[PDB]
Amino acid sequence: RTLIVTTILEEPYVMYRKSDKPLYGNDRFEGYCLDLLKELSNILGFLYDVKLVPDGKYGAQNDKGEWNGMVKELIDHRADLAVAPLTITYVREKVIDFSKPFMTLGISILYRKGTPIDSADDLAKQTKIEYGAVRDGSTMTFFKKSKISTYEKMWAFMSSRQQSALVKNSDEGIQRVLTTDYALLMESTSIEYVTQRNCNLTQIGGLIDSKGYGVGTPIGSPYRDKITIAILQLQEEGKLHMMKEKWWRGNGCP
Amino acid sequence: NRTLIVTTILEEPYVMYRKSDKPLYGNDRFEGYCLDLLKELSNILGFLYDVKLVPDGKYGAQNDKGEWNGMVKELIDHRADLAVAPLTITYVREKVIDFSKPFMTLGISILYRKGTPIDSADDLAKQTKIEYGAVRDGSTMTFFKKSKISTYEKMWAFMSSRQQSALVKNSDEGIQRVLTTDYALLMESTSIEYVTQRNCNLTQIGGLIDSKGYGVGTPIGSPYRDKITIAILQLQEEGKLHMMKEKWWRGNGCP
Ligand SMILES: O=C(O)C1=NO[C@H]2CN[C@H](C(=O)O)[C@@H]12
Ligand SMILES: O=C(O)C1=NO[C@H]2CN[C@H](C(=O)O)[C@@H]12
Ligand SMILES: [Cl-]
Ligand SMILES: [Cl-]
Repeated sequence: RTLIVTTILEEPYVMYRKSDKPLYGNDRFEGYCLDLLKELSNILGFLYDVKLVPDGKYGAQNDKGEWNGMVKELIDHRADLAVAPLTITYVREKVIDFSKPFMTLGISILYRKGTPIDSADDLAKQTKIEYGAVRDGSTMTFFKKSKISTYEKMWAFMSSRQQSALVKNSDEGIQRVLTTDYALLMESTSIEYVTQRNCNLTQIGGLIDSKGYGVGTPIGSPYRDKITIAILQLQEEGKLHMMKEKWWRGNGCP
Repeated sequence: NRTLIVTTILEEPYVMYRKSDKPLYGNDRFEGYCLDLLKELSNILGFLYDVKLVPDGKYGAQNDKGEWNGMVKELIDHRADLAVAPLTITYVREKVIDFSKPFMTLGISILYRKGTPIDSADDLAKQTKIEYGAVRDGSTMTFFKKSKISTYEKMWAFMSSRQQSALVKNSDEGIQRVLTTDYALLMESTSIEYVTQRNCNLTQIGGLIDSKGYGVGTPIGSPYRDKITIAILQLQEEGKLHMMKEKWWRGNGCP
């Protein structure tokens, strides 16, 4: 009756609490996803045990078709729920059962302020400004699988040179934008979090696609629909809005 | 191979009667965003469909006894397999039918005339000279009726006062009311985009006061819900949904 909740460390969704003493259990973590899990447990009346995904990954396929990360943790029934910024994608939805999105978003561009670049097209036209994304993320997979002309050109550019334009994680990409002439294709929510923490950065263009974060469950989970209903209840009460406002308030950049 | 029954409703630009020099029959009678959507979804899933207009012409709401009407009831009673329409995903509805994931995200916002000091819903709750309201018994109204936020509670009181004189029957009547008088219509953002592209004196005020989506409705336990979700995600990543919305929403330009 105690659910196992797989998750992953990512600001401001799930983070280690800064503590002067050792912490244990769910008390180790804080962030948007912990508040969310608290509200969901309050609505549905279940106990949860938060476990970090061992390989520290969200979930992707290799050439052989095998999965990793939280997705694999759900497929193998080693976790009941996955409460994380887990992007709802076509390939993932076929192997796990997502709840309806608790947060909508889209891919956009993270770049430094004061440049003539205003769209993804302006990036696809030139090569002086390097651009890319995190390796093996849904953002990257969009460009890898996209058949749109512009995004095909951008994908070609990212792949050339042994994938030198891709970064391993979000932090590395942000530092590459702040140090060099680089633009990071990133999900809009993370961009909102960053541009309010470091005022040298801004979002370029709008959203190139629309998607959402959903709570992951294994196929056939009786909790998928109940969690969908709980998320809708929390959205109509305005509680999700309060949680995002709580965790996205930072330095306040002009 | 059975032909699925698709309940729907007449609403611009989702489902509309074609203009024709001759009588039309079957699915050939209708056109709009939702028909294109059905065409692509069948193209992916390979099912035949038969479009039926919901008899009572309503989306779906509860009465005093808790009984449903509209497309929602049509799905509950299994007189239809799918409901392809701008059917807002709500808490109360999700408990009686199985929604697919949203094929279009949106939120409640304000439709008003341009060049006014009003910039938010708060500016409306502060005053009473500018009357404001919503469509009767729609999800937008129910938001304010059930909301526990101070501002939206005040707004709901305003809408309800005077035997609900601030509420409109349908979207068209409300739009005409904004175009003729000093009235602001609380409306879903997608429809507002549809209006502001065709009436250049009008605009959206503020942002979205909440977040929701339109989903394809199916009865609880429907084996088609998950496959339709997957098809919708496939269509979003290919940019098909974006192209369809662009097709039916851009109506020339406002200079
Ligand atoms: O791809 C991106 O932009 C991502 N950044 O962090 C993760 C949040 N959701 C995405 C996923 O599930 O793959 C990952
Ligand atoms: O509430 C609104 O703004 C609405 N306008 O038309 C309908 C579209 N979805 C809502 C519903 O499902 O009730 C209705
Ligand atoms: Cl769903
Ligand atoms: Cl409702």
